[PDB]
Order: sequence, then structure tokens, then C-alpha cells
Amino acid sequence: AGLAVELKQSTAQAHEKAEHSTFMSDLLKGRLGVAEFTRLQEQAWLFYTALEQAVDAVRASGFAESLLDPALNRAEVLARDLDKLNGSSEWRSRITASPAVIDYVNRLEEIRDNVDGPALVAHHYVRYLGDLSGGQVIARMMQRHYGVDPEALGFYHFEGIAKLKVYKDEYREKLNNLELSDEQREHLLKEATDAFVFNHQVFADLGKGL
Ligand code: COH
Ligand SMILES: [Cl-]
Repeated sequence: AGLAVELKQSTAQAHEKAEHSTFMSDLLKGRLGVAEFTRLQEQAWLFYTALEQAVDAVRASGFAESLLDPALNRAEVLARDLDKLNGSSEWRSRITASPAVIDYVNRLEEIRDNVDGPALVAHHYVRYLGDLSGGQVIARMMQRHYGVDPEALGFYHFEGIAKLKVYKDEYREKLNNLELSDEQREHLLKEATDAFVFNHQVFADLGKGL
């Protein structure tokens, strides 16, 4: 099978475990509220910011340039979401990374400084293709359960993408057409597993004290 299929197969168990996260299932089923949704997006702003510096570096190196579409950038869209959710830009100087996000960001800075192309693509697949594939569902649940205004949900919609099912097919075809050595390929597949572990840990830190 091509890269896109084995990525899906090798992370399918982690995706199902993520859906059963105590924090995330509580958020999605309506048992939390807007404040907790805002906490999650603050942590996301931190690791999307680090992710996009690593993407900038790997793109500048020439690796997987076509896959690393800048239209996918989420950090400034999240910042505008958060100015609306919090009522001011005051959160920017205030939020601190949870331990999970500290480690996640550390790894993304390691990938940026090593210009580790294969590892970055793994993180790119896990965040952005997950966003593209399920973001509309999550945003709808925040509307339905908590009345979150759509203009605070821009993170879940990609403005510069017209046909969504077509874009996702092309993304997977670019994954399939990536040229990789056997070792690079094992490095990428392992990193995809790690990227799900990191995201699961972020959920665990957010669930603390609840
Ligand atoms: C309840 C909504 C929900 C949650 C909590 C969720 C939790 C997470 C999560 C948490 C840490 C991460 C990193 C991801 C990342 C992904 N998700 Co979702 N996803 C979600 C809704 C979806 C939907 C919808 C799809 C499309 C297929 C499916 O599972 O129905 C999806 C598929 C994916 C894919 C694509 C697999 C492939 O096509 O190769 C990635 C990557 N994901 N997802
Ligand atoms: Cl951005």
C-alpha cells in the first residue's frame, strides 16, 4: 500500500483511543463549556505556532514543498479566534504551555533545527489532514452544545480551499508520491505514532482537575 494508506492503518488504533479521551469526549458531548474550549485552543495556538516554524524550515529546504501548502497555516487564524473568545489580545502574554505542550513544542523545535523532513511530514499529516477531515464535525458540536459563534471557529475552516474532498485526495496522492528511503519511511511512520501520543497527552493535561 502507499504511504497514505499505511499512515491511516498504523494510526487507526490511536485515532480511536483519541475519540475516547475523557476530556475530549466530555467536551464533544456537551459536558464542559466555552471556557474549556478556549483552554484547548490556547494550547493549540502554542503548538501550531511551533509546528508552522518547523514547516517553514522544511519548506525552505526543498522537501515536500508541494505538500507544505501555506494555505493550511492555522496559527494566525487561531489567534483571531482567541481574540474573540477572550474579548481581547490579553491572552497572548498570559498563557503558559502545559507539560504535554512543552514536550510537543520541544520536539517540533528539534525538527525545525534538524530540518527533519520526514518527521515534519508526519506531524503535518496528523494535524492538518485530521483538521481537514474532521474539523467541520468538531466545530458543529461546539455550535450545537455551547453556542460558540462561527467567527470564533475559523480554525476549523480552510478559507483558501474550494473543493474539500478533492484537496484531501490530492494530499494523499502527494503523500503517496513522496520519495523516501526505507529509513526515512520508517522515521516518518514512527513519528506519526508519536504525534498522536503528543496530542493524547495534551488532552490528558487539559482534563486535569476536572
Ligand atoms: C469527534 C470528532 C473527531 C475527533 C475527536 C478526532 C480526533 C483526532 C485527533 C485527536 C488527537 C487527531 C490527531 C486526529 C487526526 C485525524 N483524524 Co480525526 N477526529 C475526529 C473526526 C475525524 C473524522 C470525521 C475523520 C474522517 C474519517 C472518520 O474517522 O470518520 C477523521 C480522520 C482523521 C485523520 C485521517 C486518517 C486518514 O485519512 O489517513 C487524521 C490524521 N477524524 N483526529
Ligand atoms: Cl498562520
